[PDB]
Amino acid sequence: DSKYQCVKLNDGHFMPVLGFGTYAPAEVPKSKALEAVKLAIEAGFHHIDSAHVYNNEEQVGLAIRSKIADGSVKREDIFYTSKLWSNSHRPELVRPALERSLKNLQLDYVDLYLIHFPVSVKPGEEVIPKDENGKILFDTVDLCATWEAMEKCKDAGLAKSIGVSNFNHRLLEMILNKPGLKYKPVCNQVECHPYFNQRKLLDFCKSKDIVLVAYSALGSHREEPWVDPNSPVLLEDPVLCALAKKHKRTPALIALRYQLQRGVVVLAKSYNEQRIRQNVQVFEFQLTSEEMKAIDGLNRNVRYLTLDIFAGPPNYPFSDEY
Ligand SMILES: NC(=O)C1=CN([C@@H]2O[C@H](COP(=O)(O)OP(=O)(O)OC[C@H]3O[C@@H](n4cnc5c(N)ncnc54)[C@H](OP(=O)(O)O)[C@@H]3O)[C@@H](O)[C@H]2O)C=CC1
Repeated sequence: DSKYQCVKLNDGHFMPVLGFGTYAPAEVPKSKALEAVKLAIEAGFHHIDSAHVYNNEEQVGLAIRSKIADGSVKREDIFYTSKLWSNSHRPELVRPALERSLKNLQLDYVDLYLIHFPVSVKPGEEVIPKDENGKILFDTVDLCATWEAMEKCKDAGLAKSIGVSNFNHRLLEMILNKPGLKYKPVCNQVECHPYFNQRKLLDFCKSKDIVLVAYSALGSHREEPWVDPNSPVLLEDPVLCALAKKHKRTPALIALRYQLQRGVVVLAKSYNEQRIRQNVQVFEFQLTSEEMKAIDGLNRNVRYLTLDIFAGPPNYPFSDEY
């Protein structure tokens, strides 16, 4: 249809509340990203989420360009998000990174550009640069300077809105309390699901009118060594399955709806045609206050993606309570 559910960002732009995630483990051919995004748009997704580090923007861009060129959708009805990887946190390297992504995508602008992760690494083509002894080559960069460069990208029209990802309370306050701040981040994309519902960070973001965008909302890709294979399987949870049976939906759908009813914009990744179409069903039903509370009770406070290889530097975001 021509209309769909969106929320107003603090900069006046609108973000579709259901986004399609495009990250897929290395073993998965990039060609799959192309097919998956086209199906997502066909199914009704109007929000597509990617990043330079996913190494799929050429494919994701083609999918978008294809669905626009054949009349399926208009550019203004696609909300595309990219992210600035950590090897380009230095002010002077921010715009070149966005322009590189745009060249790969063959798009004129991105609807949203995020600082992907708060820990910086040395400049260069390598996303995770290491010295001869395997040590990650960390870099010292003032994120407030990185943000000013992000703001300039917005003023240049290259990015409609700018936000962050994997930022904690301290880091957000740092950007928000920054002298001469021109644009607040429109969002903070972080891991969020029933086992880690981010209640505290969520309320903080709400008090500043920052949209919290949940990733790994279905339990994550569970790809090693990024995620502990011993971690509980979210969609297998008994309460979610009970609710699924009750509503005649699926555990995945219950988990996605949960986020939508607590004011959270949710992402959902899937390269399976049937599950892709299934996910848009999140707009076909609603959960009661009691069901919502039952899901709140599932919080385990255990994080799936710690990205500890980036632990050590002061900016590592997951040490603080939130
Ligand atoms: N900014 C950041 O730091 C990060 C952002 N992300 C973003 O979040 C997105 C989603 O995260 P992850 O990638 O963590 O994905 P999700 O947690 O959304 O999905 C996990 C798994 O759910 C399966 N699934 C999808 N739909 C259903 C369904 N209806 N029923 C049962 N299983 C289902 C998928 O399998 P299948 O494909 O076989 O259907 C997929 O492997 C990414 O693609 C990326 O865009 C991810 C990590 C970090």
